[PDB]
Amino acid sequence: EEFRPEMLQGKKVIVTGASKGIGREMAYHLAKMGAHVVVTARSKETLQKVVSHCLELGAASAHYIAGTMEDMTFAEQFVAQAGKLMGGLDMLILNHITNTSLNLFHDDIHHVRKSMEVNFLSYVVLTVAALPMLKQSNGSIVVVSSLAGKVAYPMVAAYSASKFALDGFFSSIRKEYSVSRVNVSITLCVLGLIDTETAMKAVSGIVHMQAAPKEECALEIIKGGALRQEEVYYDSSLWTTLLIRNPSRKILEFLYSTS
Amino acid sequence: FRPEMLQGKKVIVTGASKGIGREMAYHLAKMGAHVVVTARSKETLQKVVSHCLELGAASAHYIAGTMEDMTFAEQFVAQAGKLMGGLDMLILNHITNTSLNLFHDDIHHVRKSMEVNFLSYVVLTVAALPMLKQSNGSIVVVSSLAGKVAYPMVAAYSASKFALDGFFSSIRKEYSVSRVNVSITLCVLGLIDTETAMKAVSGIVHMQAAPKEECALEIIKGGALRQEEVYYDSSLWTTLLIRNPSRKILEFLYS
Ligand SMILES: NC(=O)C1=CN([C@@H]2O[C@H](COP(=O)(O)OP(=O)(O)OC[C@H]3O[C@@H](n4cnc5c(N)ncnc54)[C@H](OP(=O)(O)O)[C@@H]3O)[C@@H](O)[C@H]2O)C=CC1
Ligand SMILES: NC(=O)C1=CN([C@@H]2O[C@H](COP(=O)(O)OP(=O)(O)OC[C@H]3O[C@@H](n4cnc5c(N)ncnc54)[C@H](OP(=O)(O)O)[C@@H]3O)[C@@H](O)[C@H]2O)C=CC1
Ligand SMILES: C[C@H](NC1=NC(=O)[C@](C)(C(C)(C)O)S1)c1ccc(F)cc1
Ligand SMILES: C[C@H](NC1=NC(=O)[C@](C)(C(C)(C)O)S1)c1ccc(F)cc1
Repeated sequence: EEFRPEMLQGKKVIVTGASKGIGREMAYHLAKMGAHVVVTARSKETLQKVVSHCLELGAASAHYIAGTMEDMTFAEQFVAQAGKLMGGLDMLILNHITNTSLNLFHDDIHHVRKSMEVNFLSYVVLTVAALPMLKQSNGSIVVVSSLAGKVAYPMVAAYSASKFALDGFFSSIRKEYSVSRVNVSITLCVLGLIDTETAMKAVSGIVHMQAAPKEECALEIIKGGALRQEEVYYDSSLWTTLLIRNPSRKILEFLYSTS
Repeated sequence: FRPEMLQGKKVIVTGASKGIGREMAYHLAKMGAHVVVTARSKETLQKVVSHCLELGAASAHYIAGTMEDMTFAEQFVAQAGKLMGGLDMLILNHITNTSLNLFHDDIHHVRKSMEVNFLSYVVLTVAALPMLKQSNGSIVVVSSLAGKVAYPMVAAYSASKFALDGFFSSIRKEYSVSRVNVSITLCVLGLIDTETAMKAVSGIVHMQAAPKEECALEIIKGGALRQEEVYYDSSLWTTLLIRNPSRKILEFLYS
């Protein structure tokens, strides 16, 4: 069962937070791979500029729908109109995130909430919406996450708390769907340090560490989402890909799959 | 662990009207400590307070109010503190009422789980810290299996629980570096006795439940012993598997 770029040729894929960084990269790969793609963010021409670039690369469609993921209702009707546009949904790629920097937690609950709303809560809203379509297409879901979403790490509390939330939620939903005969794929991506303009500015000269390529990360998340893989791991450290895997949990879950 | 640690200690106990929250209250009382329990049901908070104000507690008060309200939680530590002239232990243990069900479109419960179960815990903490730094006190977040492993029918519940982990486990690290001598103990509990759970897993889940009594105590001990985490559950398999070695190792690698 090998991945084929040709696999994503007629698929109507949505990609959130595709204005820049990873998001944008996934947008291009999927574009060049000739497929209907809808990018969303909060940037007039920043999007207007990637849509153009997509069509050129060899898309098959390309639009955009600006709106902050803070307004749950935007995500509400976003999926709506993004669907009343491609005609159904074949693979949602939630990936957007409220911008965050490195800081020790003090009293910024507003920012704790923002994250826990944008980074997580909106991902549910987007899913609920896209589900019907997805169920009907046997779509795949891809929730981009971080190492911080698997391991405790200082200076990124509110951030990590949200990515952890996505695991606790999507992995559980995955299980319900499993037994609920629903044939909708659900991929979770734990990413290591990626060379985005965002990270390489929010951590450069601060939280010491080396990053991995951007585009190589985007397509990887893709082969993973497409192959209906459970989770995808992508980090430039061998020994990390080695440890980040927790089989104790896999077993405990299995053992508990009979109760 | 010696009970001569809790005696005369100022301890808060959210979710203390019934269930594990309540029992913890009694122990803190029999152990002659100062307690301020909360929840929503005034009537119930009355009954435990006196019961506590007779089990040996050096002081026992209650303050009803919904943790869905953020300024309430915020105003809760201030009064709870003045009531006992300072704070020693903060025990977040309250959860928004739920049940077993696949997920569908009730984001209201999804949004509320992360409000009551998670967001309020940060509120309670940020406002209780000063007094906690004021006595090298502790914090005790109560989680559960679903908070370490993914389980169906509790997606919402689990999401909030994983949040607590990512957050506090992340905060604790920031702490040991910030010269913040306040401990943070995450409790990972299996199935517990309490009716407000037992009555929800009626014929749907199979596992011999552990007793509130013991579970309640164990948690307190762990917090008193400043233990990063308390693993309590009847089943033997869990206590072993539930622990995460790779995460421990993967983490020790940054520090
Ligand atoms: N970069 C890294 O090192 C790592 C990244 N990750 C994961 O990668 C994914 C994306 O990160 P990355 O692409 O590098 O980061 P970027 O900051 O470069 O991209 C953020 C994207 O989010 C969009 N966005 C921000 N706020 C909102 C909002 N309110 N509504 C809609 N869109 C919004 C942005 O557009 P705009 O703000 O203009 O609306 C933009 O296109 C996340 O899921 C993240 O957790 C994980 C580990 C490491
Ligand atoms: N019993 C079990 O098997 C398990 C329980 N746990 C953990 O133990 C803890 C609680 O124990 P549990 O046995 O479930 O206790 P209960 O189910 O009996 O309920 C605990 C409390 O929640 C309170 N509560 C509900 N809504 C609110 C609110 N908005 N604000 C304040 N309090 C509220 C209730 O009082 P009121 O409604 O009057 O406010 C009551 O005191 C939770 O953190 C749970 O996550 C973990 C694993 C298993
Ligand atoms: C978006 C990016 N996500 C990351 N998540 C992680 O686990 C990495 C690899 C770390 C380095 C934090 O270990 S970086 C991020 C960058 C800065 C910030 F303040 C919060 C988050
Ligand atoms: C609050 C209580 N916590 C539990 N936490 C878990 O992980 C247990 C042990 C499992 C699910 C695995 O049996 S039960 C709970 C009670 C009712 C409900 F509908 C969902 C959760």
